[PDB]
Amino acid sequence: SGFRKMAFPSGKVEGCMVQVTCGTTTLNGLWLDDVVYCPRHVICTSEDMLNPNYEDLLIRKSNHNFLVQAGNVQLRVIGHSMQNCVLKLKVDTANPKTPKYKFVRIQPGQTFSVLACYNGSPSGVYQCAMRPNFTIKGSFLNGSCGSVGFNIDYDCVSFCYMHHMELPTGVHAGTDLEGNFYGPFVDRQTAQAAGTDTTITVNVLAWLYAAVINGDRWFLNRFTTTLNDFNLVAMKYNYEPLTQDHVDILGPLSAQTGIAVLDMCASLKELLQNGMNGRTILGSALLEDEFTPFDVVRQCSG
Amino acid sequence: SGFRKMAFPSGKVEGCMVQVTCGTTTLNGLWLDDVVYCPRHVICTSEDMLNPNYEDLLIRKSNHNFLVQAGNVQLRVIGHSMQNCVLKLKVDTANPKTPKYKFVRIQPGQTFSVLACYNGSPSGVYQCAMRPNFTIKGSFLNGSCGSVGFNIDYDCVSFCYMHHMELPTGVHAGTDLEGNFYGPFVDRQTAQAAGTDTTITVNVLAWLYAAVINGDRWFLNRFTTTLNDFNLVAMKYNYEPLTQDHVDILGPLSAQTGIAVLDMCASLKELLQNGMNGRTILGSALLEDEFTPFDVVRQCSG
Ligand SMILES: *[C@@H](O)c1csc(N(C)c2ccccc2)n1
Ligand SMILES: *[C@@H](O)c1csc(N(C)c2ccccc2)n1
Repeated sequence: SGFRKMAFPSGKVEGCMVQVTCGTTTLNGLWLDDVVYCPRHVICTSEDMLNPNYEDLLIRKSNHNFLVQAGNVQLRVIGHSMQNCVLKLKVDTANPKTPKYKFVRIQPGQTFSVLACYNGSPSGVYQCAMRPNFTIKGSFLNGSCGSVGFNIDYDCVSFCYMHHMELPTGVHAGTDLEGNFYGPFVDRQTAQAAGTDTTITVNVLAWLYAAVINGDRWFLNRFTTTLNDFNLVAMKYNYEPLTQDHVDILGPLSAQTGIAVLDMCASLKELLQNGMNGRTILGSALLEDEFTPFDVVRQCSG
Repeated sequence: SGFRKMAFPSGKVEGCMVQVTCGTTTLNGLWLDDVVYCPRHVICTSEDMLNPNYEDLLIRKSNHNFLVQAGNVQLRVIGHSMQNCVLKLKVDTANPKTPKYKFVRIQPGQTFSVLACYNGSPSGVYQCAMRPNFTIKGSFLNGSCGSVGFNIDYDCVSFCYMHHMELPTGVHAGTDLEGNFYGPFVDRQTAQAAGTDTTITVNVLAWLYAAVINGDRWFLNRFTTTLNDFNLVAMKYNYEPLTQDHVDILGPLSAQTGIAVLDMCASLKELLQNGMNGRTILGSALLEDEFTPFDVVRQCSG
């Protein structure tokens, strides 16, 4: 029992992290087979950011402009190319610690672990979610560019996020590993800001199911509701619509607790209308939406 | 910017985890140099737990009673001994992945990362604190016995916790790596229960400082207070006393934000008297006490 913001073990990823320097810019890269992947921002200066032409900035560079450091060992760059917002630096050595891996793109509402890194050295590991507005609420300082997000299934690392920047509200934006931003954000200097955000309803439901599995039940009730009447109330509280698919995905949790999905919705509605009246759920005084149904099963079941 | 429950990267620890079987009991062990460390509970059955004599149970065992599995490779046990509540199984092979390490014992109020493990395979990594009542609020299922807690400084793993069991309230109890329980808990079947718990005041203060560093400031006020008048109120709210030492340890955070420690106490007092009035601090509606002053500096400063 117990319910924590639990990341994947980070080892397979730590063995791929490297330091990439170009000019006076240092940041992190990801070293898989004989390629290192990193934000293209590495070829810019401060004054370049106001409107860079990256195709331009790159053609004026050479392999020798890029220093790659893996631990101590210098890696020799033998090729460079841009892929959307990432660079790919071909190097003369394949990473011996390359795991089985895939580059996936996730959806808003899905979670992943982040290995924050500085100068090629991993500093910490946490879990977060892609928000509906394609930001994440990360924890990142200067130098963290190129830190990666991931999920692990069996021995296979699904890399899903590369870190690029912090927006004015203090939230974070980045790309998939093919260099395509999550959300309408650009790697240039702009008044760009996170769009309006919502609560991930299906996740809140999944977390209510975690809480019941962990013996908190005070918020349960004998009421039920229609999907439609539920969504009427969720809309009112800036919660995302719940769909039949989400109802179906909650099925195993509903069967394991014998609470019907729509009964759990009835509970949520009342929590939205009445608040908590000073109690908590899994150590929280707020409704938590950063755990997927998969997260709950994996942690409350194995 | 951003503020997360951030664990240490778990890699150095994942390379030490192994599976230990004796009889029909399987659990985890920690493989450092040519020793594997594991809970002594591994030599018991269900019916042994009612009052085991472990000195007895152990003398009736042999090296061949203990199967150690590291990944695939079988490890050969060439020696066994008990040390308080842990066993030490000498094996014929030193772990090539042994990091620099130390066995430390922590205090109530200090944090550490946990690598939950099942059958020798790491499943996830999270951060928690030793509570004032020497429990932790972990997230552990059947099979998790022997999972370890740790802190990492430079390349040196300070192992501080080995997991042994879950108490009736759903919280967790275990030992240091020399086999000495944290708190008044025993590895036998007893009506044993967590004692009364308190809030770690110094940590709450440290987290208020994190929040200011991250631009939440609504809870600040122009008041101050005495240490004595503060502790009068903290006592009333089941918060631990704050000491001069804690005031001194908060000094760098106070200097970095220019809020005096005692001014921050004045803020906390008002939050304890008035509640939050529906706002939040670093995404929380509660006062959070699982980050030390060290945690905040390391994460808001590097
Ligand atoms: C590190 O990968 C990276 C890419 S974009 C960026 N910064 C600091 C930036 C500069 C100016 C405007 C937006 C973003 N960091
Ligand atoms: C796994 O290390 C371990 C040691 S104590 C324990 N259990 C399940 C237990 C059984 C009976 C009374 C208290 C604790 N697990």
